[PDB]
This record gives sequence, C-alpha cells and structure tokens, in this order.
Amino acid sequence: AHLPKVAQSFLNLLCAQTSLTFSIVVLDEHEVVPVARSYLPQQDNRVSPYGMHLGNRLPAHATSTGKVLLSVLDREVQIEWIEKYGLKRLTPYTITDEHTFLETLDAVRQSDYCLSTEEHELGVIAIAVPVLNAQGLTIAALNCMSQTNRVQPQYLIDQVLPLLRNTANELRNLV
Repeated sequence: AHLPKVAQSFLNLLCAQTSLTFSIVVLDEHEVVPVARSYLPQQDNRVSPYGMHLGNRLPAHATSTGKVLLSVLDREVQIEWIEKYGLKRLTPYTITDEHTFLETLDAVRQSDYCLSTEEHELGVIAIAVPVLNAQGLTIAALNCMSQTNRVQPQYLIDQVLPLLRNTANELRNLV
C-alpha cells in the first residue's frame, strides 16, 4: 500500500497544528476504512472518537468520508448502492431518505467537502475532503474527527478545511 506511506507525514503536520486526529480513508463496498492515521506520541490524544484506527469500519452513508467517496459515483450507481445497502438509522440525525441523500451527494460532489454532525455516533463531528490522483480520480478521503464538545463547526470550516485542501493538493502529485 503506497498511499499510507506517502501521507503519514502530512497527517502528522495536520495534527501538529490543530491538535486533532486525522486519517486517510478508502471505500470498501459500503463501509469506509482508514489506511493511515496521524500519530504524534508526545501529544497523542487517546480520547478521540472511534473510526480512525486501522481496521475500524464505519458506515459510508453516515460519515463525511463515506459521502465524499460516494459522491464521485455515477448517479445510477448511487441509486443501485442505496437500493442494495439501504440507509439505516444510526442516530436521530442519520440521513435515511433516498431523495435527501442524493441531494447531499450532489452538494458534496460540487462543494468538494462534507461536514457531518452526529450522523453515525452521538457527540461526534467530522469534516472530510477527497484525495485525487494526478489524473483526477478520487482515490481516498482525508478527514478529521472529534467530539462536538471539543470542536465548533466554525473551527472545522474556517481553520481545518483550508488545511485539508492544501494537503490534498500536495498529495495529488504524490499518489
């Protein structure tokens, strides 16, 4: 796996500057799976939410990374994905309606980020951007997850998102 090796330093730099934990994530049928995580042993916050350790699996329809990665699929393939896997309720805030979900995928595709608040676990908020290769294929998603009582969405939008775009742009030529 070449993707984990290139990105490790970049994830560490994001953590060094924000103190949050960041991961790089791939889509595996209907779940998202981290293949790399930031790790700064001198300040490692072990109170981070579930889903960024290696081997963690989270539902794609209820995560920022999952929506980013589904948003690049053809609309028909999206329909087929929803009909196969469904949109099961995880929290009161999970998107469970097909029309709203497709609307969300379209906006995520157009906006190039997704901010998701408590849709797979209460108290957890996340923002994610796609990782493109040099050709423009979406190969992964780069994200940031935290507890809602530790980070405002304004901070994720105003401070974290610009740094994720900068990293993604540099990864583009290396992956």
